[PDB]
Amino acid sequence: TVEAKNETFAPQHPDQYLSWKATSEQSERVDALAEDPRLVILWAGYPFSRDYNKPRGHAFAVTDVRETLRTGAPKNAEDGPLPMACWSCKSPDVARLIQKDGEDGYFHGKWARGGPEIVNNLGCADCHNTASPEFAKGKPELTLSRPYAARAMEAIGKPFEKAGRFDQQSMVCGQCHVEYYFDGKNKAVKFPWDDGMKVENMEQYYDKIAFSDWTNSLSKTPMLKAEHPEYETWTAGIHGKNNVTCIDCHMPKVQNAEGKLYTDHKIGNPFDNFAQTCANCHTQDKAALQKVVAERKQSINDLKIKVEDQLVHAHFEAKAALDAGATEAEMKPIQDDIRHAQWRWDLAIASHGIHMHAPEEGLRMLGTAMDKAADARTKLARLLATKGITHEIQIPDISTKEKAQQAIGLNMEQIKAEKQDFIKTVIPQWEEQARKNGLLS
Amino acid sequence: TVEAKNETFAPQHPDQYLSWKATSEQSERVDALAEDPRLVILWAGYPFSRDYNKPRGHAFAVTDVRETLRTGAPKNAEDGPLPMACWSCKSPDVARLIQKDGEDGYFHGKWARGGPEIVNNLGCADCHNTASPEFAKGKPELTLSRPYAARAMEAIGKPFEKAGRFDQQSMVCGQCHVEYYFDGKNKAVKFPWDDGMKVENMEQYYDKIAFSDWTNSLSKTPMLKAEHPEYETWTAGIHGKNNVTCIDCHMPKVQNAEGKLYTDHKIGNPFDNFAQTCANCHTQDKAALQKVVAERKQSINDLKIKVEDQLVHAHFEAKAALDAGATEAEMKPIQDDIRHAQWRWDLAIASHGIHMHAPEEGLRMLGTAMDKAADARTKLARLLATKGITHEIQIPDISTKEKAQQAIGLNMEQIKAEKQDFIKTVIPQWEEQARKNGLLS
Ligand code: HEC
Ligand code: HEC
Ligand code: HEC
Ligand code: HEC
Ligand code: HEC
Ligand code: HEC
Ligand code: HEC
Ligand code: HEC
Ligand code: HEC
Ligand code: HEC
Ligand SMILES: [Ca+2]
Ligand SMILES: [Ca+2]
Ligand SMILES: [Ca+2]
Ligand SMILES: [Ca+2]
Repeated sequence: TVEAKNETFAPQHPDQYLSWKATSEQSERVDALAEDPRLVILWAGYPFSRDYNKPRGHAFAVTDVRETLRTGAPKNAEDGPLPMACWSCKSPDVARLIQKDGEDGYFHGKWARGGPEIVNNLGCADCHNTASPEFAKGKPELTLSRPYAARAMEAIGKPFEKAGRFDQQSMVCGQCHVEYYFDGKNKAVKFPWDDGMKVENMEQYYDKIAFSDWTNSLSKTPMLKAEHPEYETWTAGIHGKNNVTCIDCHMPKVQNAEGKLYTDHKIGNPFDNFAQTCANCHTQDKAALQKVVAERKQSINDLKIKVEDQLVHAHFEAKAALDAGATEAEMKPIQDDIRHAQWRWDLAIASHGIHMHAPEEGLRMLGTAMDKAADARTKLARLLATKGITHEIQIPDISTKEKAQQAIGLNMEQIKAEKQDFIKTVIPQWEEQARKNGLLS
Repeated sequence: TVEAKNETFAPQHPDQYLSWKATSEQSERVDALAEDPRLVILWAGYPFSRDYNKPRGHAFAVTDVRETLRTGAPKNAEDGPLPMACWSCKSPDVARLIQKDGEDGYFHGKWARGGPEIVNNLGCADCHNTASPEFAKGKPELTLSRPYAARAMEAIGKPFEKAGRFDQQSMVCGQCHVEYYFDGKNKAVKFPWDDGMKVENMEQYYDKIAFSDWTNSLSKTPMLKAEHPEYETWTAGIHGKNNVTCIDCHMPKVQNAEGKLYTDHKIGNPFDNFAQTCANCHTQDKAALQKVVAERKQSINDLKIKVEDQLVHAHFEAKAALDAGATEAEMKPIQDDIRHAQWRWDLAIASHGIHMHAPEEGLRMLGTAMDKAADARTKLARLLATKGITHEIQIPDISTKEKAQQAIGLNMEQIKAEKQDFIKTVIPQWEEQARKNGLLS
């Protein structure tokens, strides 16, 4: 009953379909590791040290999860580093499978298993109850197609079905644009929102279940990874406090050539249509508003670099303490500090929109990260001294992405060669197979 | 021609006179050192470690400068810790003396010397050209009565006489509500704005002229003291960027009983008259806006305390290094870091309005302070280890103002008794001479 094949809806909804399809124009894929090699050190031991780009259009979600080095080059349906859950926020086929196989059945196994099943571009079924008679009549019928997201919204005291129109608008974005972790042996997507959506709430939450994402290979710290917390941070910011929704800025109401109103489905930079976005509410002109947002982006970027420099030193200083023979008991309180410092930093800046959505909250977060980075490095200086080291720990050359990846032991030549062979030969097999099974066009 | 006796104007300007006089109702004097005993440590060796209160009504400026422990108990016109310049932002008799004796004449000598001269409350001649025939007709004729403030406004490319009416309104407050230092032999008020008003600009400015306000007596760091930077920080925040003036919030247009509109001169908390302040521009209700401002206040306070705890440790750790025989050369880079860390912290939170005027900027500044505090403490830990110390440095009990003051070697019982006697006996003498000279009554 869930229709994952988006083009089904084109004749009935040409304004929404044509604009939805146009996210393919947002095609630039910017390498964030090249731009910030410190990230390779911070994420040492984790797939994000291999490959991390800025987001681009929705049209590319499927392509990009296939192509990222993070997903590797599985040789069969039970192989590869990552689980089925990596599909969850990329395609309406996820909705299709959850309905067919149930949530547990969908999450079981490896990402590689979903390859010939998850094939349509993030689309209509992700956000709309397309099976409602009202939808054909041109009403939105917004829904949460993801039960893990429905459960999260209830956990914050905001059940979707009791929510008004405007809260529901941001909630559909909130199915994917959130911080999450993989829960249980089968790695189900969960939002860590049980105690609240603030960095302090989530930190306490993860510590109480003793969860870690990975162990940093330099410091041996049990780490937490933050991912794109737009919902949580937008909530904290002044626009969210005034229930200015994701849609007010990213999906403005515009007019077709016949003067009819519709929701613009080309989801991108709100500044690209200032006249229909900020200008609905603000008297300031485009240049003046761009200048403010740019200033905040710079303030955040300057402070973020300072925190990351502290963390790079902390990881290498912990590596030096290990190399001088520090025991697990000696390392533990240091590693607790590093875990908390990096959690705070990563949640502060994992969203590329933080300087717009809640710049004051990103700044505050970075400040609390810096407090724990200070504690870690002071403990480490004292620990190193007990092992007879009283000099500054020198860092290897991390001036480019390539040097940093080399420095942490990654064989990037082999990694990329394996991935490129996977892209060359497996993806077409997946698509050929999906077409044979009627899942794709 | 400056008229420092404010009551002169009462019959011509009864609406402004009566509301100006009403700041006397804002009478609560809150002890900031009691609320945060860490301050006593950070300002060790400076008058601020003795006595520091939150501000109250303008009506109390002359009495508070007289009554603070900071000015002490001078025995004659050439005694006491502080110079004439401490009167500068308290009273229209400053304008009177500047015009009579010239600026250089005014600044010469000790605070004690101006006692029998600076006797009228902060008032009309501080902000108005009262000599103008237009003033008796009811036109404001705003003026800068302080030449150093006029110089500072020119330095930021905003000469007062070329400014529009609305720029001029906030400049009048920016005669006093600024960061300043004492320049040269005679200790003249100067605002450090030559290179701009950002924390980074002022930090570089003071470093280039190798200025310090005092040497912290625990760490022997040459320190910089920040004071109430409202003008600078208001300029950095979104309200300033939008030319919302100090007056828009703090001196709203109100109607008298006969329904005549005038500027309310009872300068206080804008939330006391929300209907004529925020509500002129905002649709949100009073409780909602209060909740937002309180939330930023707590955010800043939380982070401020983290930074302060780091600085308290740094000052004591530096004391331990010194006791362990650290050389001047060994201490120097640490002292640079402490000096910078505390400057950034002090400028961030020296203004009690920062959480309202520019919360993102106060937060940003505190993060940059934390970066330097961390550097200081890491270098300290290494230095201490070279002297055979590898344990954490224990801190004295500083859980109260009294304990903190005892710990830095203040004899508060004696300091307070000398002040009480100064207050009971010298101030009536000053007032007697002023009245005899027709300066007071
Ligand atoms: C609960 C939602 C969610 C899940 C689970 C999720 N993602 Fe994403 N992903 C997003 C969102 C939202 C973006 C765009 C925002 C951003 O990248 O900052 C994104 C972007 C991406 C991108 C493009 C940017 C980049 O990093 O190169 C890739 C590739 C990606 N995800 C792969 C994965 C992989 C691999 C996993 C499993 C570890 C995963 N995703 C799990 C929501 C999710
Ligand atoms: C990323 C989530 C998402 C995607 C995917 C999505 N929509 Fe929408 N859609 C929305 C939101 C949000 C609205 C605005 C609802 C409102 O006004 O309250 C909307 C509005 C609509 C409406 C109501 C008419 C209008 O324009 O206001 C229709 C019909 C529609 N979309 C069709 C489609 C079609 C066809 C597709 C597949 C090409 C699609 N949607 C994919 C989120 C989405
Ligand atoms: C089904 C999960 C999902 C849904 C729901 C979702 N997003 Fe996304 N979004 C993604 C992923 C994944 C990417 C990154 C795509 C890539 O890089 O290939 C992305 C990218 C973006 C970007 C970056 C676009 C660009 O060109 O750089 C923006 C902005 C965005 N989404 C906004 C929204 C808004 C607003 C909503 C709510 C109407 C929403 N998203 C709903 C998953 C989702
Ligand atoms: C008040 C207007 C506004 C609101 C509401 C809003 N956004 Fe944004 N968002 C922006 C602007 C503007 C940018 C780009 C900032 C820039 O140009 O530097 C941005 C950036 C982003 C990005 C980073 C993509 C990129 O690479 O630029 C994502 C993802 C995103 N928004 C998603 C969301 C989500 C999801 C919501 C709702 C939870 C939301 N936005 C609500 C205005 C808004
Ligand atoms: C649906 C109405 C609406 C939209 C659209 C809108 N804004 Fe706002 N904006 C507000 C409201 C409400 C406030 C809070 C201040 C107030 O009470 O007026 C605000 C506050 C702000 C502030 C001050 C707080 C902060 O975050 O620094 C900035 C800057 C700003 N907006 C920029 C933008 C930009 C840029 C856009 C376009 C990407 C935009 N706004 C679009 C309504 C809107
Ligand atoms: C450039 C103007 C200016 C200068 C010069 C100045 N002050 Fe002030 N003073 C202010 C302002 C504005 C306030 C209220 C704001 C605040 O305290 O944060 C204030 C408040 C005070 C208070 C009441 C609050 C407190 O700290 O207990 C005292 C006492 C005081 N000043 C004493 C002094 C002393 C002593 C000097 C000489 C070292 C001095 N002032 C120099 C502007 C100035
Ligand atoms: C802290 C600075 C300051 C103080 C002290 C001060 N004024 Fe004012 N005054 C202002 C400002 C600002 C305005 C508004 C000017 C405008 O509207 O542009 C104003 C306006 C006025 C006006 C014009 C009419 C009106 O109500 O707007 C008169 C007359 C006046 N004040 C009289 C006085 C009197 C009399 C005193 C002494 C009892 C005094 N002021 C003290 C700053 C001050
Ligand atoms: C002549 C110097 C001077 C001028 C001009 C001046 N201030 Fe003040 N202000 C002070 C001092 C000193 C205090 C602290 C008084 C005390 O605590 O005894 C103070 C206190 C205040 C307070 C705290 C009131 C309270 O009850 O806590 C506010 C608000 C304030 N000033 C605002 C303004 C505004 C707005 C203007 C411009 C109209 C400004 N002032 C003009 C020196 C000045
Ligand atoms: C957009 C409104 C607005 C503007 C503009 C404004 N203020 Fe404020 N200011 C406030 C509010 C509201 C508070 C009290 C915050 C609170 O209650 O927590 C405050 C606090 C203060 C305080 C601290 C007083 C105290 O009681 O602790 C001072 C001093 C002050 N303002 C002076 C100024 C000066 C000088 C200017 C111009 C450079 C200015 N303000 C501009 C609204 C404003
Ligand atoms: C002269 C008109 C005016 C006055 C009076 C005014 N504001 Fe604002 N306020 C603005 C403007 C303009 C913005 C920028 C957002 C926008 O474009 O609307 C803003 C933004 C804000 C913001 C969002 C920035 C932030 O800090 O997140 C808050 C909060 C706010 N105002 C609170 C208040 C409070 C509280 C008062 C009363 C003490 C107040 N303003 C009085 C015009 C005004
Ligand atoms: Ca992007
Ligand atoms: Ca996570
Ligand atoms: Ca006060
Ligand atoms: Ca100063």
